[PDB]
Amino acid sequence: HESKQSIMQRILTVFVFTLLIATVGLFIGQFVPVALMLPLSILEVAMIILAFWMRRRKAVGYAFVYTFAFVSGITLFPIVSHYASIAGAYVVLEAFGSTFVIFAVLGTIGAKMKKDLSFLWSFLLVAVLALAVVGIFNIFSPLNSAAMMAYSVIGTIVFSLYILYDLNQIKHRHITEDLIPVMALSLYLDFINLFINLLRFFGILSS
Repeated sequence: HESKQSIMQRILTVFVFTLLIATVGLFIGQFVPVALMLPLSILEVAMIILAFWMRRRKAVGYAFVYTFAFVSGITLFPIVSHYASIAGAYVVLEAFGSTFVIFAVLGTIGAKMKKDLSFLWSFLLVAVLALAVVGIFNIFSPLNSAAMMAYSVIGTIVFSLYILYDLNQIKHRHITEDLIPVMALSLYLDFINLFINLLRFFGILSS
């Protein structure tokens, strides 16, 4: 008979582990040749769909989440190498550090506060819709410095709020032990998205 404390603890452990794994994948990524990046990104989107938007009998398991962390780490390499090339590695490290303390603080606040933040879920989803939209727009019509910078500020705010919300709902919602992997996956996505936004912002700012 698990308790909520143990469930949250296990979720956070898996989260940390996905961080380490994604880091291994990121390291691995510097030897991954281009054109494999496309099918890997495709696999990434398909896995996101299978895990979140597809009414399945059984929820996503540990193998799924850890594999995703690996591949995701690999695929965030061009982003990292790019911004490191124009801003330097220390900026990447500082962005990771920033993401880290933001996640720790906002996560602790979300998890330990008594209010139920289950009302802004629609607002948050809407925000993510916007960010994804301008993100796709960026592919066909690349944004300038100021624009990408603004997009990064908004992204930062949004995903920070999403971290707060997610830990809050992990505390408040009825989370069974079979949802542990997909919750940890959610925290991973929060982290990675915040990180990409911060890295983009400071990376551009330092060039």
